[PDB]
Amino acid sequence: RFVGLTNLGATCYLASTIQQLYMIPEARQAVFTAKYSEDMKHKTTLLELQKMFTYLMESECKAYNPRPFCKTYTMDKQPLNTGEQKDMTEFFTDLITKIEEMSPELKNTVKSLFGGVITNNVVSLDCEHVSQTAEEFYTVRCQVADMKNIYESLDEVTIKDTLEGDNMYTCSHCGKKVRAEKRACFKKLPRILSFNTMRYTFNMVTMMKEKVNTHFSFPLRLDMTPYTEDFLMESYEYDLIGVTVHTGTADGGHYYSFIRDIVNPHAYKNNKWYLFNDAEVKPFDSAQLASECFGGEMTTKTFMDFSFEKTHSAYMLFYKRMEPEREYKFDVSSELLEWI
Ligand SMILES: [Zn+2]
Repeated sequence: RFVGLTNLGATCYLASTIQQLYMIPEARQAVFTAKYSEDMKHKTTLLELQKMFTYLMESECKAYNPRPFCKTYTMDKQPLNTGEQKDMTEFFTDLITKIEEMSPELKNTVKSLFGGVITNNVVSLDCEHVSQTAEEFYTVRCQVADMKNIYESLDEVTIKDTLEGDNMYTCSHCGKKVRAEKRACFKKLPRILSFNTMRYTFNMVTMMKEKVNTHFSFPLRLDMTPYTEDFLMESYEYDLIGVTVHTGTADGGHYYSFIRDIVNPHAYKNNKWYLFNDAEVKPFDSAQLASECFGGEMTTKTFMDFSFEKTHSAYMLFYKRMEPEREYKFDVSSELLEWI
């Protein structure tokens, strides 16, 4: 049905990343049909990702052992350590950027599928000059602390701040100190929008990072129009297709994934979801997304109620752009079909 990925030690973050990539048809097919070139920058990683995807699609087993892929993977220091819990957002961004660097073809596919452009504007209120700079992204960081839902988070990402009094902007054109309005807006949005729902605050008394477990909701249907460049200064509506959940603390936490099957049509109409948790994959009742992903308090019996905040909650949200109008053909190379 669906194949898991064996945890090699502390590789929760890898399994969540590869499975969500695998379940995005456009990404699965671009990996299978990738064009190799003799002097390409991540050649072995490509082959091992092709094999992983091939194994996930065609293996009769229950789990792939991603050890060959890890042993070819380099992030900052040369090897990828099997027993260190990497940040999932960082790994997702690292992999996607590797794929982008493989070839011009893949860079174009990746920038369209996962990439977007933020514009940072500053509008002077005391001269005619404007400044605007572009910022590319693959994920959008969304503050969860003191926010009730992802719209309030995006209101904060997109907040118009005015530089005044002591914080006066210096216009580079006329060299004057000026009041100005500074604002971030989305100029281009990817087909697959990824949000890192960030629950960590720096307690600068402990000098440590602490997880926020308050309630934070997000909808199945999201309208990005009010955050777009046109609105502030192709469809903008999205459907939720996956949630990477983090449970525990920053230190000793773990990741697992609720993912929608958008590959299988006569099952996509039935809104079938699955829980991908290392080597174990099983169907998920998506009516339970709020319970499993929104955080906030729950109660249990101790006889009296005992109340605590859930330590499991959304870590990354995956949204797919709505398209007005398939059964997918994946072209695994003949040689890989031989291997599997
Ligand atoms: Zn000026």
